[PDB]
Amino acid sequence: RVGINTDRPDEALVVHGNVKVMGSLMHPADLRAKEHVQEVDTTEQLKRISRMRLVHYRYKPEFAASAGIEATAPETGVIAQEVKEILPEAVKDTGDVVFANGKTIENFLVVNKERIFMENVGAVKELCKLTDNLETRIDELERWSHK
Amino acid sequence: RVGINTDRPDEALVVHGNVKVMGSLMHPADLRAKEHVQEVDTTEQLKRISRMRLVHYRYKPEFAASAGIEATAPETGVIAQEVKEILPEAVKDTGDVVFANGKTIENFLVVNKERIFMENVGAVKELCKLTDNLETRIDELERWSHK
Amino acid sequence: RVGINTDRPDEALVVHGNVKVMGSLMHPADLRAKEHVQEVDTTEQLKRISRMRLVHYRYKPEFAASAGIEATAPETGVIAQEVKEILPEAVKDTGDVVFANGKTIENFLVVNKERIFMENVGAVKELCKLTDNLETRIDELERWSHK
Repeated sequence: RVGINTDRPDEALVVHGNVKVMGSLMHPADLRAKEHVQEVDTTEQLKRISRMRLVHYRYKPEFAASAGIEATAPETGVIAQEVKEILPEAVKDTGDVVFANGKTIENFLVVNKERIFMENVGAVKELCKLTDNLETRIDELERWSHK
Repeated sequence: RVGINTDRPDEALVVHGNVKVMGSLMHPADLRAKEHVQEVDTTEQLKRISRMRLVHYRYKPEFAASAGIEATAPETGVIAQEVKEILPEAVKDTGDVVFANGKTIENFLVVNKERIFMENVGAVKELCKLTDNLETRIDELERWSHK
Repeated sequence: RVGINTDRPDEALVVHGNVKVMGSLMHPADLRAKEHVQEVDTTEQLKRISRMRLVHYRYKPEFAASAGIEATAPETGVIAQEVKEILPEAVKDTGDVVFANGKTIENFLVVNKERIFMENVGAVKELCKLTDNLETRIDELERWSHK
């Protein structure tokens, strides 16, 4: 609908380049606009995080040219095809994407990174419960070792 | 000030829809624009993370219509009213919000998710110190068990 | 190239203020646009996270005025000069920045916070492996204590 450095904007705003924000990024999290509010399983959140594969990579020059970014800057993230098998809520199909040389990539996948970070919050909550359980099992051994 | 798919933009940029970014999101973190720099308490950061409640939810169709998003896509996040009692720095009141049916929601709350993720970084730093303390208490038991 | 509340936009989009997004932020993580895909060392990711320094701070009024943000709102983040020594992939030099009083700050540093959060994901994966190793060493002590 509104594209910066680009034509064919599927989403409300598409930025072919970097975004520099002085303030913060806000999202509507008010309860009064929600429904089907169910509790998450933090144990399942830690499992999906531990299966995820983080990679160092760089963008192909043919893609970086048509996307307004640099191919020489190192990147660190995830593979959308691998995350889709683990957390498909964080992956979307955005149709075709044409590179700078004319190569058309059909069914190009994008990733909602904030969804992964939210999953990481629940993973920390699970780690907090596991370490607290380990400290209890450690405390029984220490009290048993001084008797 | 500048709104996409929307009127009444309270903030510098309001996007009623999704944002697709090819590059990265940058923030001004230079020291020379900061003051009142105080150390954080990672122990307090882990406590606020462990109290937070992650929920699976979906947006009401009346809200999703007036916000340029879909009601059928599953979501995972936080309740702004619940985070405000835990981390009020991450919650802001944005005034009134009118749904697609005319229902006016006064004192609508938004959430800065990056503030929660930053809090999660300090929670990991606290978990790193707790597990290192547990390994020391484990190491004393193992060396005591071989004597 | 496109600036909101600002002149001199170095990047594709610069927002002097806050950004309110109804939907999600998406990034191109498709494998077919990647190269030099190497595995990350989660042990190195936990080390860089544990060295990082989180601070509470507020923006100087002279900077907040020229950036479209408030100086009275509390902030929590990182020092770009300190992160650059730890994770230089997350820091960029954006040239000169002039405050509201005329003070020119040369070599102003910005931070990609999502790069830090991605690093935090690998830190959780390392904590998951350490706690699992501690539970094994605890389990040997418990089975040895009942013989």
